Amino acid sequence: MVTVPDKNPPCPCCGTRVNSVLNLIEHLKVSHGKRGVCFRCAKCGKENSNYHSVVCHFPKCRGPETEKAPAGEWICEVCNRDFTTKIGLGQHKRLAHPAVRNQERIVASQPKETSNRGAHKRCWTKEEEELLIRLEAQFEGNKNINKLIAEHITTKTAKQISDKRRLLSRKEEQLQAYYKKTLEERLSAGALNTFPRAFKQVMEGRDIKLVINQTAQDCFGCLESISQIRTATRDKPFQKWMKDRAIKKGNYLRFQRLFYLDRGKLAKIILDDIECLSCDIPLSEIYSVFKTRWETTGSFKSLGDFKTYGKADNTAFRELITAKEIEKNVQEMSKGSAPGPDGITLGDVVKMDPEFSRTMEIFNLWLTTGKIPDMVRGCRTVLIPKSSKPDRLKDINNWRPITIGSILLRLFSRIVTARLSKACPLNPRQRGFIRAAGCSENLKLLQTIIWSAKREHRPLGVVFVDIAKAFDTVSHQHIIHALQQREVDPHIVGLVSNMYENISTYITTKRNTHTDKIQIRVGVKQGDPMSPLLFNLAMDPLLCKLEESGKGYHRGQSSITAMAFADDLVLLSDSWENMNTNISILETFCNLTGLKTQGQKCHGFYIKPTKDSYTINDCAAWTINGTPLNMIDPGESEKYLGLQFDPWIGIARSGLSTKLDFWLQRIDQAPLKPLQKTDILKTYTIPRLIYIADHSEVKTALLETLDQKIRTAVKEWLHLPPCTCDAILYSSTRDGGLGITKLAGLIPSVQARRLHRIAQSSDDTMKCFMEKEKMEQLHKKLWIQAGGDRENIPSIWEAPPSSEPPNNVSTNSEWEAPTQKDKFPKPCNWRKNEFKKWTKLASQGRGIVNFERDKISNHWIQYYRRIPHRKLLTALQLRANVYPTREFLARGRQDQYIKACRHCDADIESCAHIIGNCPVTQDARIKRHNYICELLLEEAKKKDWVVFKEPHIRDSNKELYKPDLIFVKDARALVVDVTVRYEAAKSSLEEAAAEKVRKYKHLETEVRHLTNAKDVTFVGFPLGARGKWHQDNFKLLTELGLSKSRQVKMAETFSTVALFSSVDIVHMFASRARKSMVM
DNA sequence: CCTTAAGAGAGTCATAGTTACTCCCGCCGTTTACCCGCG
DNA sequence: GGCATTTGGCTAT
RNA sequence: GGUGGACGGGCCACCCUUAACCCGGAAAAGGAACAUGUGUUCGGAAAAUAGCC
DNA sequence: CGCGGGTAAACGGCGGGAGTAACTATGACTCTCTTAAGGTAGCCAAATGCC
Ligand SMILES: Cc1cn([C@H]2C[C@H](O)[C@@H](COP(=O)(O)OP(=O)(O)OP(=O)(O)O)O2)c(=O)[nH]c1=O
Ligand SMILES: [Mg+2]
Ligand SMILES: [Zn+2]
Ligand SMILES: [Zn+2]
Ligand SMILES: [Zn+2]
Ligand SMILES: [Zn+2]
Repeated sequence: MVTVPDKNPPCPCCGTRVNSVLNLIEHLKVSHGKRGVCFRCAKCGKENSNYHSVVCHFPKCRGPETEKAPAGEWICEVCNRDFTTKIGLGQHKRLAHPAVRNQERIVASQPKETSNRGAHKRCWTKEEEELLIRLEAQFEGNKNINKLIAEHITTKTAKQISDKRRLLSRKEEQLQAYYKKTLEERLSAGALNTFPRAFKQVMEGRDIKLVINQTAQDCFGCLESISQIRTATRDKPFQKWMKDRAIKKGNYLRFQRLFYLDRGKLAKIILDDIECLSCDIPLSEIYSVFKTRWETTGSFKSLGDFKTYGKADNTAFRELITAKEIEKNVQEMSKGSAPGPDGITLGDVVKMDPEFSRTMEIFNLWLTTGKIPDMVRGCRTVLIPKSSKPDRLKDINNWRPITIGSILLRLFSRIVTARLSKACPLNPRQRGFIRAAGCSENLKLLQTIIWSAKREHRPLGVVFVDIAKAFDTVSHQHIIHALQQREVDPHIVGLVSNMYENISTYITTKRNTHTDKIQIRVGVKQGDPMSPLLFNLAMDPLLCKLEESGKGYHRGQSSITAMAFADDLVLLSDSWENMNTNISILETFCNLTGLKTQGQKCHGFYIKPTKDSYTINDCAAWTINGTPLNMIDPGESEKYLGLQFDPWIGIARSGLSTKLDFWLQRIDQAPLKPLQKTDILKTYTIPRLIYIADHSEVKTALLETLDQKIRTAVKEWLHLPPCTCDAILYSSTRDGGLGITKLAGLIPSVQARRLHRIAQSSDDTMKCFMEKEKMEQLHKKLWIQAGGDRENIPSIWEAPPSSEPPNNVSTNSEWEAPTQKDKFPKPCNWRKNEFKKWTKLASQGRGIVNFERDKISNHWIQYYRRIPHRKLLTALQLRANVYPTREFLARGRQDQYIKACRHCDADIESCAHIIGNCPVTQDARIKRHNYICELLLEEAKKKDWVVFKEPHIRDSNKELYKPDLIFVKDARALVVDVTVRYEAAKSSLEEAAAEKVRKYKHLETEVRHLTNAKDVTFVGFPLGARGKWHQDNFKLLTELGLSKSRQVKMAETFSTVALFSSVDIVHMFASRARKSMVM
């Protein structure tokens, strides 16, 4: 507990006095091992865990908190905070105690009949309150009565009694045949030839099943025989302190081997602490569980009244599978996909047939037949954990059944998908698994609907329905019936039913510890490309009936009755009973189709308007199938599509700061090196925050806090001074930076063009519940905040740009044309803005423009494997002119300290002096220079050039010039002079080369005498002291005869050599100072 | 052999505008306990 | 066997 | 005063005998499991549909 | 005596003015820096194809 600001702060420790609070933190970290020192301001004792924060506070500290101002007369009942006015207390309760203000609103809403003032007692009472209705109904037909009533109630009078029994009175083409004709016609020609004998018995089916299997094996034992090619290359005390050193080296080994083997899964071992455990549940337990789960045919009684969205479009299936279609789908398939239960990966298929012809034949043979071979209807299931909790490592549901099918079945399934997906247009409400940003269009739709309901004072009921095991419960009969009801061609229906025939899998738990076959009789084949589409098609009836017969939230003349994303469903309503209607429809579907939903796993809420505001859950919880829902009260949240929705505030903006700090701690505690931690962060941590930080509509306050945490952590990992420019971290690795992501400049751009994407969408219903002007101005705001043109702001409600297709009559069909993506405008290139900011700095940007877009001068920043990190960090410091030279140390402080060279007596000890001018390092300089010459020498010799290393030439004035190199081959003299010059401007290396060429152009008839040649070329070979490769040097490298790949390799080698020889020069300079100070 | 000015970023603090309400007030028509005409 | 090219992440379900 | 704690800075143990540690720009197992003191293992275990950067 | 119509008198609804807590955005400031491995070297990224 330091007492910032202090001049010679004693440690809260043994007692040693350190010279600075920062040095005190260093002493605590190293000598003691405490990383949580808290700093209290000297004046007011304000405590902050961050040092300089308190340091900056101190000057503006307005003395110790004294004589607390008068306490308002409104005290909160939760935190005892005083407020000046009643409105203040109400707003505090709303903004800090939502569960309290909710109940306050509910209590205020309820009416009563108190009648506080003017309670005129009626001498009438119960005894007569009922007797008067009885007697007024007694003597009826007699008009002009009361002669008996007054006797009944003599206590009252005549006219008033008459007043009282008034008061109380007041209250087609046969796609099979089409395929046959198409084949026949194509086979009469020589177009298709691979399997001509196996196609004729298919036309008039004789042994079609065996034809499928025989063709399969006859062409698949080949691709199997080449899997072994891949398997061949994949074959790969004295003292007790030795034990601890072995453990530490083992942890190192592990992490550094994973880092270069697969940096992925190392990101996940570090972050989320999810280890490589293999499930130890007995194979009998897993066997029985998954047998009873999957080998249990569902109960799909029927689809009832539920219909589907439109009719089928069988034209998609008519035209055949062409090689370019397979190429498109293969390029659209995940590259590093694991193999099925035979080992055949995508690479096997590609190598066995680069220009897909055999596959393009077998796929057509399957499709024309409606059957698939009995060797691909198999898959290997794996149980991969969900969390590393031993008590939950002995839990069955801590594992997932990821099912891997034969890849040649996954590819055919994708090909069949494209066509089935086109032929069956899903309901526009199903935003999952469709070609669109479903998650964004659902999160925005919810957020909006809620905000608009609150603003317009309209009831809104939301239920986050939860189907249990939607993919593992949807019966195959259900899918077949759904396909039939859309009148999809019976041939494709039969093909789908056959793709769901006699499937079995084994759930491998450990290496070679497999279960045996479990016939998958229920559920969609997870891992099969068609399964998402089939699930959407079997779930469409629910959405159709909900949108046609349910009662949903209305904004105008339209009604979103049910949003959906895959199995996720959100029911909406405009009343507590309309939501009961939607829930009843959902129950009907779930009881008629076999899907199971329980209100225990479902949540919801009900926003009911009041005079001032709304109330949440001011009613009984809805019941789904009998068990009441888990109504989400204010202050609680529910995860919808990865974001926490709180009915009190819409989207719960939380977790990003805590998650980022936890991840930074996890990375810092890893046995990784300074530039490996930066890679793990910029490639596997910041991306994880994008989704939440984008779809949650985070502002530039949290974005700046997160970016500040990232910057501090990175600059501490890399041992860069805090004053180092942001550009080096945020500039692209192609421009000399580290490539770290600037969230404050990225997330606004992502949000702006996400809003653009939502506005420019196909969901017509979705773009009616959307607040047009609010998102228009929000898009303008984010565009300006992202650094865009404040005048040329695109109109999100007009059209996108992109386009740029193969517009001119492309022979590619619609199934072969590569899928076109949409490219909405970006506000700006924030990375280029960061680099421009770098270039504008005058001291840390010295000559940085030479690294504008150079991949051969920044090759080391990306590929730094075999370089001591102590060298890499110094290279980074040199590139930003933040190396602790006395010139840099006396920055801003200026006169405060001396900038003179510590070794020589030069005016400024700039980073350029140490590398280029100081006599002390002259030896090293010479070595480096000669070394570079030698490299060039060797390169020239590899092309059989004669070399005159440092020749002794003399002119008339006896002025001996010594051109570093002279290459000669076939009557030519390439005089070359190497020079490693610090780059302090865009035209620095050019100037050096010009100087060399001008100072050696005197010797023409002298070089002719020495070299025995007539073509006396003169070239300067400038190199950057910080690793800048002059582009014109390629000319020389071309004259030597180097290839265009060895040219780039040698350019990278030269840049690396120059940079890391300058680093060594700087290190020698500092080490000489170190070795001389002790004297 | 070579070069030859530089602060930059991190952090509070103050001021002004926004969002999502809070609060009350007046009016405005509406219920409720006798009044009047009353056949 | 020199040359030419290429080379990732995250989110929802 | 010197050695050892892989290496540097500490800080410890011993006086050739080594128990415990901290930080690092250093750290590729004298660590665990299966077989008889020696070899093997420590998995690159991860699918699909869309989206995003 | 019943039946119509009027009725102050608190009070349910709805516009309207004023009002504030907690953010959200912009700007003006003010604060920090002195530490501390040397090193064989041998540029290999590293993989994959291709001709
Ligand atoms: C998360 C996830 C889901 N899906 C699909 C398959 C899943 O069956 C479906 C969602 O299933 P869930 O609804 O998450 O399964 P469940 O929670 O109902 O199971 P439980 O009985 O334990 O309650 O979405 C994927 O294809 N990939 C994924 O990564
Ligand atoms: Mg579910
Ligand atoms: Zn200490
Ligand atoms: Zn203070
Ligand atoms: Zn409070
Ligand atoms: Zn000098």
